Amino acid sequence: HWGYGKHNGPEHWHKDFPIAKGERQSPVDIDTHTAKYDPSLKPLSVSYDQATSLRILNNGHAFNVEFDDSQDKAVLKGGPLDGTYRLIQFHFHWGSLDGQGSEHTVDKKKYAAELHLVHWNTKYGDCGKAVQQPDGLAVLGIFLKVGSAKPGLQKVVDVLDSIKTKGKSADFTNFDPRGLLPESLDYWTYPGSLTTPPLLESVTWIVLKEPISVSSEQVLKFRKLNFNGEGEPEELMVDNWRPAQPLKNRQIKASFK
Ligand SMILES: N=Nc1ccc(S(N)(=O)=O)cc1
Ligand SMILES: [Zn+2]
Repeated sequence: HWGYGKHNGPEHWHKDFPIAKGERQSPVDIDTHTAKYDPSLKPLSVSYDQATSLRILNNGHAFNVEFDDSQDKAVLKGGPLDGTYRLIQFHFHWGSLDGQGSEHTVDKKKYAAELHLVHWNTKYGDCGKAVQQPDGLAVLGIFLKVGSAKPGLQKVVDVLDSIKTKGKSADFTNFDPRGLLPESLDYWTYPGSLTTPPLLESVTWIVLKEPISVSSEQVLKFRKLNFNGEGEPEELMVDNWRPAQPLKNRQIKASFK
């Protein structure tokens, strides 16, 4: 099945998922000179005060921190969004080296990693129904660069030894995702897709301009995870990013002048 290797990676995905060559695929390169400030964008509201984390899971492609989304507890509103989007999970994409790992790029610059906070539109009742709609999901993307440690990330980093291999999970309650945000909420936005199979074209992307800084030691611990299951030959979980896809008939809008 699909992955990030030579034999099952992004260049192969179109065979099982023909939408891979579609009209609104993600990620994309953000050309900062071509992105236009949009005054019609309303203020972006990240309301994570009552977020209730449950569990962390190695799914063989990345690790997901999962949230209780049975009520409006952690939500994203405003900006390009109509209505309320509920946080369901976050995960990261990262590289084998500090010079690659992000999915989105900014004037062709690749960051060391990218955080995706995944939200679904509550008008569709559940995330499974939402992902079948053009305005079903909103993903908040945050770049990671290597520098100073991110204190709010360390609790994630410390649990990774317990979920080394595919299918392993651990309790992960009382994690505050507000500790992963940068100071500024300036962003770019465009209509796109999931960046992994099934590549469904159901995502409003909101990509923050300001990266967060994480330490070399923090990212090195991401790179000790395994794509493989327990007892199987070790394949380090690195370079789990899809490269930039054609922008086609899309405009990237900026929230800032
Ligand atoms: N669980 N399905 C998915 C959710 C988010 C993404 S991404 N990478 O586009 O944020 C991919 C798949
Ligand atoms: Zn992602």
